Amino acid sequence: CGETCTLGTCYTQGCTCSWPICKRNGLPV
Repeated sequence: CGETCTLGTCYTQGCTCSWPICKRNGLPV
């Protein structure tokens, strides 16, 4: 995802807020 949910949210849909980072299906893409 690259993005981070330091706040607890993600800007990229489909990506889960795995604080601090956003992961996608278990992948920091």
